[PDB]
Amino acid sequence: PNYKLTYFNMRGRAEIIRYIFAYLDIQYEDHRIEQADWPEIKSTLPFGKIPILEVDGLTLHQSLAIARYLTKNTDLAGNTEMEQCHVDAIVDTLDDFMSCFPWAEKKQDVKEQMFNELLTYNAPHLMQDLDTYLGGREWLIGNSVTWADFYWEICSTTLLVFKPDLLDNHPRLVTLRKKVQAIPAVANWIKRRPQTKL
Amino acid sequence: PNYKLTYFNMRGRAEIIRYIFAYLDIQYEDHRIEQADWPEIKSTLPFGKIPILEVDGLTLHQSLAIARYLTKNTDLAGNTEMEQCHVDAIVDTLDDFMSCFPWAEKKQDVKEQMFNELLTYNAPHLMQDLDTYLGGREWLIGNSVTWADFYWEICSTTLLVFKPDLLDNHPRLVTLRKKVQAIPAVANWIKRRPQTKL
Ligand SMILES: Cc1cc(-c2csc(Nc3ccc(C(=O)O)c(O)c3)n2)ccc1F
Ligand SMILES: N[C@@H](CCC(=O)N[C@@H](CS)C(=O)NCC(=O)O)C(=O)O
Ligand SMILES: N[C@@H](CCC(=O)N[C@@H](CS)C(=O)NCC(=O)O)C(=O)O
Ligand SMILES: [Mg+2]
Repeated sequence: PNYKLTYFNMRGRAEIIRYIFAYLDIQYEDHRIEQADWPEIKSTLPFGKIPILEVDGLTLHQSLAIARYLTKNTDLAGNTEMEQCHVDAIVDTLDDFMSCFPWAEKKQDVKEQMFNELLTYNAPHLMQDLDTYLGGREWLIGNSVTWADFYWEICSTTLLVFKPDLLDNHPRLVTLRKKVQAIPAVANWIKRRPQTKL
Repeated sequence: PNYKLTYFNMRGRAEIIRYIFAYLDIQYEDHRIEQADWPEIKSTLPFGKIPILEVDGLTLHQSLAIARYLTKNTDLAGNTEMEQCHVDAIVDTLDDFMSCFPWAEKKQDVKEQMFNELLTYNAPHLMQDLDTYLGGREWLIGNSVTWADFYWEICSTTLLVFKPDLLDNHPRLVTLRKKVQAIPAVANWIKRRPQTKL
């Protein structure tokens, strides 16, 4: 099909979709917009939020709804319906946590203090839960990579910009990041993609 | 398949699972806990949150992850792969809004204020987005009912406890709510369920 992804020049909420396209070797236009193109584009959107994906002219929204859509009937989705559920559950747990950050906060001091609170308390807690859930197993769910592993590497990459020692006491989670990053299609993508802070 | 649902004595985030169990005529233990028994159960969980659903001795988590799992290969799922994406997208839109509420805020003044703000400033815009999106169609997605329709009815039901006039300018959305409420299995559950505020 013909696919067109629209988001800011940023990893953010679009990146999970970018990894999926890359891993599944699906071609798409990676359209990145600047703030100036936003009000213009926003008003055409049924819900006014990005990312959105247009597939043969039909517009789709919600990053995770779209990511799930793309992994349908592939091994990335989870091998059984039970695994697919654990994949969905791990993905929302991580997403619920990232949504806790005041990404849009205009007051720099408030933003800093809130980030520090979340990274000092909530983050190490969530990290112990993920570490224990993963155990000494290879991937978060089942015995092959799923887009939950993808989401983990993506969410952690962003949290590490702000608290670089976040995984210093979690070697098993660092190992998971490296396994994901080393998947050839993902390793390729990570090298080609635009460099942006978020 | 034995099913045991654990959550507080309220509709809250467990309700979507309850509507699905009813619609599909599946029997389950509807376990409702008191706040004082929570800490002991929370400590035993992989991710320390409810609802959770136990099936055959495995604890699933994330209300939507679970809802999506129970509706897989059922008529409550979208009818096409794309429709399944729209079902997911609408559920996440509704969920992103409900998640903004400080449900567990101890400071009553701060809580009331955040509630007033969201209900007064944000809720109306969501109702506009949803009303336009529904348009003149019979259900949110496609030609038949999906669990997105259930989630709409569930979210709108709790928003209406706080802002009864929310849908005065949205008759098509009240017609949709009434439509969901009229589904025999849903109607039965609505009449039968414990009557709680939230
Ligand atoms: C449909 C839907 C419902 C809710 C919801 C209503 S009450 C609650 N949780 C609460 C409320 C109060 C308390 C409490 O303080 O005891 C608590 O622990 C949890 N959550 C949230 C999102 C959503 F999409
Ligand atoms: N849960 C949604 C979040 C979408 C969202 O809030 N997108 C942001 C960009 S990260 C946005 O458009 N906000 C700016 C605006 O609404 O103008 C998703 O994952 O797609
Ligand atoms: N996105 C999650 C939210 C889960 C959640 O935060 N549940 C709340 C109650 S609604 C909870 O377990 N709160 C008690 C606590 O966090 O200790 C879901 O849909 O299940
Ligand atoms: Mg969500």
